[PDB]
Amino acid sequence: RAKVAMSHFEPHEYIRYDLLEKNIDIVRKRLNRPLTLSEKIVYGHLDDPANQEIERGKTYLRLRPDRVAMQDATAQMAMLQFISSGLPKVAVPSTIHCDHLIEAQLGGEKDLRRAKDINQEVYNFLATAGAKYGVGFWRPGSGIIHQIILENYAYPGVLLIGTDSHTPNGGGLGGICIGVGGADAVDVMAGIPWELKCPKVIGVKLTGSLSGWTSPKDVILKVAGILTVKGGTGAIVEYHGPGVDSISCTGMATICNMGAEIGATTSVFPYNHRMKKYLSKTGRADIANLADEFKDHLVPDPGCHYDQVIEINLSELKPHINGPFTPDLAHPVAEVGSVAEKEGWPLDIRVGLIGSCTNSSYEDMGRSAAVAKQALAHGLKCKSQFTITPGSEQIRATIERDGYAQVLRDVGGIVLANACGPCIGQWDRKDIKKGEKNTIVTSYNRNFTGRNDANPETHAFVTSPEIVTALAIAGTLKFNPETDFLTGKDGKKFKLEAPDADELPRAEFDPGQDTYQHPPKDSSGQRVDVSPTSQRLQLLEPFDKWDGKDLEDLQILIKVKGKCTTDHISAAGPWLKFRGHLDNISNNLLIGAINIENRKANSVRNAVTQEFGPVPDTARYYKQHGIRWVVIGDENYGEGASREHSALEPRHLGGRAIITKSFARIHETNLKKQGLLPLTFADPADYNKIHPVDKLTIQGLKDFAPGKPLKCIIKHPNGTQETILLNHTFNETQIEWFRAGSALNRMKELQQK
Ligand SMILES: [O]/O=C(/[O])[C]([O])[C]([C]C([O])=O)C([O])=O
Ligand code: SF4
Repeated sequence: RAKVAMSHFEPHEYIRYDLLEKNIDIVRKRLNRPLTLSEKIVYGHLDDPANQEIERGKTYLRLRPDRVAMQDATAQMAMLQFISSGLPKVAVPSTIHCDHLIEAQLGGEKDLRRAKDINQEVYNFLATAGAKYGVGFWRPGSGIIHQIILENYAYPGVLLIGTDSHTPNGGGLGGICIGVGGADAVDVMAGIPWELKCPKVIGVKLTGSLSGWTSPKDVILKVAGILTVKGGTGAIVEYHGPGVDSISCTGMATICNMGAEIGATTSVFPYNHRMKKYLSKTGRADIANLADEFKDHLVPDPGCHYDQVIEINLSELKPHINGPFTPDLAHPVAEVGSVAEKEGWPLDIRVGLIGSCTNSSYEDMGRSAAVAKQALAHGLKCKSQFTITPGSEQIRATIERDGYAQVLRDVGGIVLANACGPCIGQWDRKDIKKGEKNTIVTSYNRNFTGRNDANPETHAFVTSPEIVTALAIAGTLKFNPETDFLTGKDGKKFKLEAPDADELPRAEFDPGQDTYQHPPKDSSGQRVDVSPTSQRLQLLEPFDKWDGKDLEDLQILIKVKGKCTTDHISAAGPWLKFRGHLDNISNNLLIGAINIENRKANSVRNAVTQEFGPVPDTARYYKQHGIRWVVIGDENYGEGASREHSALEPRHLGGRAIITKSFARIHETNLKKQGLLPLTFADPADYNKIHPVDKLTIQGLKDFAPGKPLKCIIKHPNGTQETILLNHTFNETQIEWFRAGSALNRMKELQQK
């Protein structure tokens, strides 16, 4: 047995490739067919590979992830529920990353110092719960959860789960890294099997070589536009083909990260040479040597069947830019001027922002600085404001040492703390008025409803960092840098050459400042106290147990039109301050959803009083009056971000079922976790038969069984009614979370509590 440790922080926790192969060959003697790469890593982590029913898109796989990662906006509710198990130690290597609460205001040092004082109480809670239950803690300044994971924790054939929808970034180093809600991270930290609907697999055949201004980001901007935000739901994405090798490991992580935007369970690349080189450059040459020894198990089987296959010729791919309000509205940088024209999107760029976990790598900063260098060499600074987020303290230390940070500061860039920042709305934007229509281009992933600054009128376009830099220099979406000229301060016209930069540093990466804090899981001792009077942290009161009766005469709180993402159900930005307090954060419930009745966000009719008002207040008014209610939704309800708050908040305010045409995968699992009923119309045209006024009866809950639809009676005000059927994807363990009131309660009742 090789004794090669998972990371430099867990010397004693070894990679189990032996276990993986054992289970793969068990499964493969039962399936007798080629396995894809995500099927080898996923079925190789099955708790029972000899008896697990394995069928794509149909069965619930009982799995054993190798490790759990949390970030600080979703770690507070995950540790509060983990304290409730009363387990004294986590069962797997687990980390907390403090990246989500640092607000971009004046730039890195100022900002991080501001945030450590602003967020003391929360950072203290998370460090102390981390020391107490054996969770490694990365302090504010460490970096964005996914960078730190790529540099320290992802490896070939890992199964990692993270409480973030962009955990898929770790597929850049051949692991299966899946985003989940905090209650799923609590399963694995408490030792209980994690279940995952068995994934379908989309294969993206890559061909050719990326050239010029075209970078890895453009491969996923292209696949998102092709497949749409709904195209990857319930599937893992597998890249393969000759083109794979032309992409660096952090470029493969960029392509896997924004796979989240098509609803994919996760994305992965096969173990290869550029992965090997990235491991070695990060002090993990030993993991790369063991991976070489099991590479048989870390690449797809010849002839493996993909459910969908898409092909991309990398050498014909052009620079793209997606937006302004969906990540799947794709444009070549070439024609984006004209479309903004036709469609009335602002052509002047207010702010260009490079960073986020999607595009904050050393290679990313290197190509951004290569573009900035040329502009600087002609006496130019940025026309648009320009912000730069480094992905980790190591990348800030190294780009500082290798001079990228001074070039980018010299064209007028502000380099922010190594934190999410403007990406989740942790931004004190001061250059517009609220409501001012404007355009910002970013090298981020998502571009929902100005969610960068809380201005619904901000038009955000996602692109590659080097195109963000050429466009912040030019100030307008009319600039295509592959073909347009700029005028130096010397009155001479020049065109920007395509960037070229080092994938990795020549020397060692400079680690920067000390930000890791290992659990003294020696003595431990110190207790985590949360103030009975905190406005930011509150202990979770157990949700109520099911009374065993039907859901009769349900009031419709809202019938939502169109796109209802978790940023519509539970916004971030000024709400991240309450990610540890459920009653305070429940005050954003669905304030962004569009009411079909009047097509307004946060204006629903209260049915007792007949006044139109805040969706949060109406839900508390129905709860205080004993009126149980339902949300009716459209398609891909709950798209986007991972936050289990979008499911904790409707349960907390009296919610009972969310009936939709379809759900996003993580949100639907979060709804089952919190004792709500996610249900879908057996016929989606029945959405059209429910009017905001109807009362609805969900009958047959005494007979709730796997694969059997429920009856819904739509009670119309004129006394007519009509019965429809509702399908559900509950298996018997999720039906027991329902009966008990939540999965947490089901655990406490199994724990003879
Ligand atoms: O990745 O982005 C976002 O949105 C965030 O990060 C989320 C969670 C929270 O909110 O925190 C997810 O998950 O995704
Ligand atoms: S997508 Fe943005 S808010 Fe989510 S982790 Fe990446 S940088 Fe942070």
